[PDB]
Amino acid sequence: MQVESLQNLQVKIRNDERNHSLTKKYLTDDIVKKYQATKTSLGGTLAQCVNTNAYNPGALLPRSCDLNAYETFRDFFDAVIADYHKVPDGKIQHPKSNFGDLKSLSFTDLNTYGNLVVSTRVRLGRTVEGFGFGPTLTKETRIELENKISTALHNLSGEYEGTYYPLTGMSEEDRIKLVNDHFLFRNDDNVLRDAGGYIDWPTGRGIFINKQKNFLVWINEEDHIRVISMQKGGGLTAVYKRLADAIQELSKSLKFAFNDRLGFITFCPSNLGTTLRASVHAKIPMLASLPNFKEICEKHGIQPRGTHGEHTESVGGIYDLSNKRRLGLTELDAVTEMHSGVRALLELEVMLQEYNKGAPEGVMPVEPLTYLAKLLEGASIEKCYTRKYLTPEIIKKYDGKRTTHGATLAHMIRNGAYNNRSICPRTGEAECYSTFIDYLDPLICDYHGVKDSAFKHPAPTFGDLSKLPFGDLDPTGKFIVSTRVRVGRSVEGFLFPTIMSKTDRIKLEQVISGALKGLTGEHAGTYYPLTDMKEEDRKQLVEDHFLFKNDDPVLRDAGGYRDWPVGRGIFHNNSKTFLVWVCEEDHMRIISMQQGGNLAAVYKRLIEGINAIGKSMKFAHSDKYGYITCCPSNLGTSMRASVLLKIPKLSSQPKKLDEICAKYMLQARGGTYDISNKRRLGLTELQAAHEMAEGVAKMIEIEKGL
Repeated sequence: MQVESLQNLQVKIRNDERNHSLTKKYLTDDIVKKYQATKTSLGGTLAQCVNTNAYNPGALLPRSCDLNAYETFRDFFDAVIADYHKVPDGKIQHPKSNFGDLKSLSFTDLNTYGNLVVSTRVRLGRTVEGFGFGPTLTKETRIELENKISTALHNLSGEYEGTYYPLTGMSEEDRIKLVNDHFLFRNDDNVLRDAGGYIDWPTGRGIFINKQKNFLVWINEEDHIRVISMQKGGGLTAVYKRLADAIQELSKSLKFAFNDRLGFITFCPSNLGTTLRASVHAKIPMLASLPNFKEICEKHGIQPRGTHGEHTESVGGIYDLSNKRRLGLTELDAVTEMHSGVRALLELEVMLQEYNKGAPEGVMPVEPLTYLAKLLEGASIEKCYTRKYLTPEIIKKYDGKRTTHGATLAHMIRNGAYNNRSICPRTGEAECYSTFIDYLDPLICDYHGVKDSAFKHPAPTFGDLSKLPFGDLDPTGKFIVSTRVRVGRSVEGFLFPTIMSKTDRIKLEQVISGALKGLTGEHAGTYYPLTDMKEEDRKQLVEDHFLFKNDDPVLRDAGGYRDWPVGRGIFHNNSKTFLVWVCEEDHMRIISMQQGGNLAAVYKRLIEGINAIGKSMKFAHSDKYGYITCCPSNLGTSMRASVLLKIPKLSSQPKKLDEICAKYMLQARGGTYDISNKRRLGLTELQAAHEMAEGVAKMIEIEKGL
């Protein structure tokens, strides 16, 4: 196989910004310099191995010119292998082949769990010693290899009796039939093509099927031998044993390449070790819809792949689920991983269907409260409010309960259940605060340092906007880089961004954007919806650090990124001193900011903005808690006033700062610090802004008495 120089391929792979392969990652100048004249014992080059990555940027891995490539080009392949197979300290190793004691081995039938499994499949691959791969085979040695393997297959035991079908000399009639029954491979994969997999097509190639059509072998498709056991249903035990018995019989007729580092050698590094892919096609629509579906699978040792194109238009939710591991475990460990993981995932799908039967459509489905409570046990009972107030009395009382519009207690602890360092819940709608009050009320009291009071949360008290108790905290020049004040707001009559439906989002965005588009004067600006953004706008918003992304796992697992990015948007006035985030965590985050330290103008602009938005919609507000938000941490005023502060001076005193902070109830984060009021609930908006203003103005006069 003639390819370009290794050096040319490297340049091609690197200059290709669509390419994010491991080949790209590890094919360094040093690797090229080292291996550019090197041949394997079969004549292969590293260029032949990485060729396909030059022309197919979506491909993650190299291939190999022959089985000796892994040893000959070891600095390249060990790095690629350790990386892809997640090998702890690059200590690549693999145990002896062991399918287990087949006579006493038993797995439960996977359809026990909801009858969701359409079919079950286990696949192996082997390299036969003494032969190259696509780039180093000749026409004749590939045929000799084919002859060697079909001869082995023909001699197989009774259950395996069947017919060998060479590709060469096959009628176009059987070709069509055999691919229909999904028995035939074709020369239609361009990654395989550019890795030399179709040279001398179709010679040296064929398939073997047994009489029962539950045993399939492919010769020289990619590997020398690919062996597949398969049937309808979830009978993994029979599928697995039929595969294991065949390969152990074949291993007496064929010498397969194995070493104690990589296990069984294959053409693609992804199939090293056991080479074993044990899988089901299962119907798991609800599980698949979960925000962290991929993570849930990986946590159970399972790799999911969708089956789009394999069904009719209205049939969805069918996934291929397989063991994620190939290398560094036995075949028994691998099929066990698949079985245990798939069993669990299928049990979760049944629990999901059961727990969300009759829930509103488009509303985030959720795992049973008791399931999530177990996950929540990882969280600290000392720090994590979510877990602290989730007593057995609370579980007993609220399990099975929904708000009028479909929110559950399960919903609101989900973010902490999957992110055990998250300390607060995320509610589903304003009614949560009355419906789950026995949970939420003590949590709120704790977090905000308050108690149950007989009296109404005071009305919004913004103050007199023309006669404020603060002005410019830094007239001089620079201690304050910038000042910012924001509130969160919920709109009455809508579910929160956590669990709300896509249709709700659209309708909410219509209400809000309409109001934003009509803002006049200092507040006049442009609404940028995330679904229909013009390219130029996207980049400017990032450079401005205005854009929000679907990248926080806590908000993700709360449901906050469902149906992305429908209904989400950014508004800012022309000056970029007034900003609104639409439907990120709360329905709105309303923000006023500017360079310098004029808090009064920032706060004034904010309040006027809130009011002008409020003309077109009602804000969710509570007698108990003031303004209602998704997270209980931002109740009350839901207001955060902050400054970007230069205090290199007293930052070098790291504990009269914290004492200036505790004393004036401020929070600090980093001689440049983001300083803000800590309180949200139990005080007026005017006071919140004024607490930050005094705490900061005092830092500042301390900051020259150095």
